[PDB]
Amino acid sequence: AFTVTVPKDLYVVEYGSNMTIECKFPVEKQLDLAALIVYWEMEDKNIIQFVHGEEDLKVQHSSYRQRARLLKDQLSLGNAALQITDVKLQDAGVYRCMISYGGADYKRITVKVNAPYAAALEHH
Amino acid sequence: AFTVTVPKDLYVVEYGSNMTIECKFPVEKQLDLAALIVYWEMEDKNIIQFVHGEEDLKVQHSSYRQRARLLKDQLSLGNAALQITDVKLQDAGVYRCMISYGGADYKRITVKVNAPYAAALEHHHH
Ligand SMILES: Cc1c(COc2cc(F)c(CNCC(=O)CC(=O)O)cc2F)cccc1-c1ccc2c(c1)OCCO2
Repeated sequence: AFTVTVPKDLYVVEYGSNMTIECKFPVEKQLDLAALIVYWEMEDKNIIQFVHGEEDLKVQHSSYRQRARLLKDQLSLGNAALQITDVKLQDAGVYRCMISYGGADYKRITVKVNAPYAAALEHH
Repeated sequence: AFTVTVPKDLYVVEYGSNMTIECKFPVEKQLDLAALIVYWEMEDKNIIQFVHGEEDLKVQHSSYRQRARLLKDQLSLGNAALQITDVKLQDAGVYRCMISYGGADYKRITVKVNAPYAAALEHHHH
């Protein structure tokens, strides 16, 4: 039974830091990239994807442009980690790691962002 | 490119009625049942999980037990139709239809429930 697992379902990160949220899927024999789909979203915003071939930036939500990447060569180890650079207050929320590979599953991850007064005030 | 489509992304239904909400996906003449996964959820509650040509409980959420079914006769037309019988106020919200069939895609559908005072009052107090 194909299952996606997340080692942590809660991250608490500092405004302005970099964040890597881990997401794991089973890979027994050699990874068959042509059969794999990885999709990340947060509250219906397309963050990143890898669809058999590769990544399609055309559908990426503007709030994640040039800040989000998938570590591509960790996919052969069953690792679908999302890296977000320069965390913003709008990055707080519930993320979903959706994977298709000889089955389909997803997991949720909650992200909390701590931020100083100056940053919070501008977002106010 | 594999695409799921919703003819309607908004349903307005009466409390106590039956509702069928639909996602369409492309089927080229013949459905390969072994390849298809259909998953319906509302607010992280599992409603339907169709895998290997059969519906799969007991991952189904208790709120939807015996009230939710996938109309399997529609699948060969590429229609993933969720029927919910005896609609309740707690059925209002955002539904998602997640489909793997070669490719994978998902769509959202918003459901609003109208209800008379007596039904809302019970929902209000519990
Ligand atoms: C729904 C799903 C995805 C969705 O992947 C994507 C979702 C997107 F919106 C997009 C972006 N829009 C699609 C696109 O670029 C062109 C187009 O319009 O077709 C890309 C995805 F890969 C990727 C991987 C697995 C599953 C999935 C499918 C069925 C499931 C399930 C997960 O888990 C629970 C069981 O059922």
